[PDB]
Amino acid sequence: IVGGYTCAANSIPYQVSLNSGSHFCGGSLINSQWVVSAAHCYKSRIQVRLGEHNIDVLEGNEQFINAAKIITHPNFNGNTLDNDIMLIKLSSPATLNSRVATVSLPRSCAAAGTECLISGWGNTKSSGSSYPSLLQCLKAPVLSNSSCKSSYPGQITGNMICVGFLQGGKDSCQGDSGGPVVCNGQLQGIVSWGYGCAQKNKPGVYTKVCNYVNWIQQTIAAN
Ligand SMILES: [Ca+2]
Repeated sequence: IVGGYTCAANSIPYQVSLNSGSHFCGGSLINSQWVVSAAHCYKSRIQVRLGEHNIDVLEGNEQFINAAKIITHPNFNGNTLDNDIMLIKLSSPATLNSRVATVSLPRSCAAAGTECLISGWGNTKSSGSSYPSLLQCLKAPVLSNSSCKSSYPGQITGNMICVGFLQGGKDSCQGDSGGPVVCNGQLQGIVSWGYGCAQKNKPGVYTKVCNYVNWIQQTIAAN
């Protein structure tokens, strides 16, 4: 997260870290057994870490559960990043409590101008770098379709929204991928792609979760 602030500890209880040796991508818990993330984060073996705040220290609230099943969207496209969404089934259920909680899926798509919260342990710098120990947060608005498509001519599909600031300085980055964009209590975006991070006139682009609720539900019911 560039240009954010350190979240209060355990204040984002649906945030997960995906770990294969190290943190590599975020995710969101959407029920006891299932995490959602980005398909471009795919790896064959993934440990899910719930209840985290500081990813380098054991604090005593964490639950570390291995993935049992990893399912990428069948129409994911590696070139355009369309359908950048993946589901992970945990090998046992997360135990839900004050530090570990589900986020709701969208009841509808969100209006332009809606304020959202973006979170993650990704890079915090542009002209340098530095991956943080502590979870970072960022409030940013959903941008209109026009401001998004003018930024990225020909490359925004109907499954993608822009969230962010056209003046730069504030954005998600490498290592935030797969993590949540939550707006009015509802998961509306997954961190997906961008040109760089926090550049003027190149806001982050996010998978548009309100197009995928049928796919998520059908996949959970079948697996
Ligand atoms: Ca920890």
